[PDB]
Amino acid sequence: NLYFQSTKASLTYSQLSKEIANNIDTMAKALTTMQEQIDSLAAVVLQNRRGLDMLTAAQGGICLALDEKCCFWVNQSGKVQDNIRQLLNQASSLRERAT
Amino acid sequence: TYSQLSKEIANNIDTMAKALTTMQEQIDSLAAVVLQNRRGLDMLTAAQGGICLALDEKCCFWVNQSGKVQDNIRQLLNQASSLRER
Amino acid sequence: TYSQLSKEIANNIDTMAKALTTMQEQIDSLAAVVLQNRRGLDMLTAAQGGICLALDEKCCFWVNQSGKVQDNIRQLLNQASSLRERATQ
Ligand SMILES: [Cl-]
Repeated sequence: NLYFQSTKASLTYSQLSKEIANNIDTMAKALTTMQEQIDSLAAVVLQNRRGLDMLTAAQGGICLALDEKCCFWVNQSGKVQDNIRQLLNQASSLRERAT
Repeated sequence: TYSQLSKEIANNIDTMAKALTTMQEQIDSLAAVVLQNRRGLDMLTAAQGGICLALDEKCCFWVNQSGKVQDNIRQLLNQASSLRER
Repeated sequence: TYSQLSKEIANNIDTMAKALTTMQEQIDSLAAVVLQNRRGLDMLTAAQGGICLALDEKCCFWVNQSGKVQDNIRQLLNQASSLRERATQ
């Protein structure tokens, strides 16, 4: 009698962890696609920057022409890619245990 | 324990789906400014045939993927709804 | 088990919040470069009243939502925290 209640509970947690694993996978897809868009947008931005620096070359670039502290992009694609790989590993580990 | 944990997961998926929504909204919003900036530079170097020819560089284009992200959000909201119904 | 699952869920929440924090940092970093690029173009077309008037186009402005994202990140870190507290009891 105690066996059946513990196995019915074990089955619910096995099924619940399979759902969590599918939610994690969906979240990893979303972050991958968003990082791809950030990487894509950044290359356009940096080319726009080089373009503005060329047009103001005699003034020493756009930041000196604007008389401002220069803004630089901080690429962090590697760390986001690591966060995604960790989520993908956490999901496969849960899907493994539940089976 | 259970159903409480199931509701807590769905609450977490919801705040996740919302975070991704406002993140995609910012990408879309920034991209429009960048594309208008590009048209601005292509206009200023119209004689040379645009900014990429004036720079003597392979041109960069943004690959918009909002639809794929919006679909992931939809799927996340369907996943949270399932855990609440059961 | 209940406690081992909520401890796994909370670790996953921490990874998501970490991913969103890094993603928002990059958006904020990139946006400062694009708004300086816009100020650069408005300076170059100052006689025409800016790049939007020079292009004769509806002007695009960036809608900054970092605060709203940072609010959701804090909400996630509280959910991971509560799941860890409830895992013991
Ligand atoms: Cl730009």
